Amino acid sequence: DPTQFEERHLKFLQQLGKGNFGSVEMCRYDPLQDNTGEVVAVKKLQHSTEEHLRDFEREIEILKSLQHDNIVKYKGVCYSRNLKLIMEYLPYGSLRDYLQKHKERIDHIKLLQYTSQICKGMEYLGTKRYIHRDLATRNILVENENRVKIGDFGLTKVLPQDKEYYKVKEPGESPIFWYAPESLTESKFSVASDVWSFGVVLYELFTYIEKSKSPPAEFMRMIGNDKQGQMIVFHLIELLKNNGRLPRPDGCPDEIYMIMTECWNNNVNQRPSFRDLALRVDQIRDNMA
Ligand SMILES: Cc1ccc(Cl)cc1-n1cc(-c2ncnn3cccc23)cc1C(N)=O
Repeated sequence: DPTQFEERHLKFLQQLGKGNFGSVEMCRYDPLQDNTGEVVAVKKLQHSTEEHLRDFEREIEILKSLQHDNIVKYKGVCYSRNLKLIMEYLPYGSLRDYLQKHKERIDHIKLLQYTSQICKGMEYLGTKRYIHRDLATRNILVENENRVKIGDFGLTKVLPQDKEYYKVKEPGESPIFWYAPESLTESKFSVASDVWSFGVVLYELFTYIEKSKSPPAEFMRMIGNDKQGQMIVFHLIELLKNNGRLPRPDGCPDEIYMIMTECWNNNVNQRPSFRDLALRVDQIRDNMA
């Protein structure tokens, strides 16, 4: 049974990233002990407390239920009752790191390949009634020059059967610079708040991840760098409610700026669908090709 991985055969190779309650490591699954076994990504909990183990086991079922070209591939689990999630290893790292390293050597046509792929993983995700909540280029991974995948689901929620939003009553980690207004004010997440975050990803891509231009740097400038802690969220809400928005990235095509701004609509119902976004991005790619 290949989806059962023995703990004692997973050899630590390298640390890949950490956040909040988890980390991901590159490991070799080497049960022949001759360094020839498969290299894999392993997610585990940093503080494997009871409540986090239950959240993480639901995160694992989330990922196992997803099969899509632009979602990272589940391989299995490792039981010791601590839990390691086993995934394919994607060797070009996170899209945030990748773009920052190759920056303009990646051209507009390539950025839109990535954008289309991202959009299509999200659209698929939404057909299972999952809300990602953390869509940002740091959570997208690069398989090779032609393929990116959504690569972490640690904040992902499942919508209630009878509701189109999930309200998070005691928020933990919150990437508030990527959040829709309603998510800031009422902690409500929906496909439409994922679409809002996707306009932020498009922004990230077209700024080539220039740090002085990142969403946190730009929003902090607009509300004033003196704002701190919970005042950031107060002033960010006021800013967004008054149409303050991230700027058009330098050299961004018009049609691409129009899409970000349409994803950043205050009116939830006026944000585009991921299905229409993929249609539109692939049209733009076609026009450019
Ligand atoms: C995206 C992400 C979010 C949270 C955590 Cl703890 C790790 C990651 N992560 C996952 C990876 C990763 N790299 C390569 N293959 N792979 C498969 C699944 C996750 C990965 C890299 C990182 C990272 N933080 O840089």
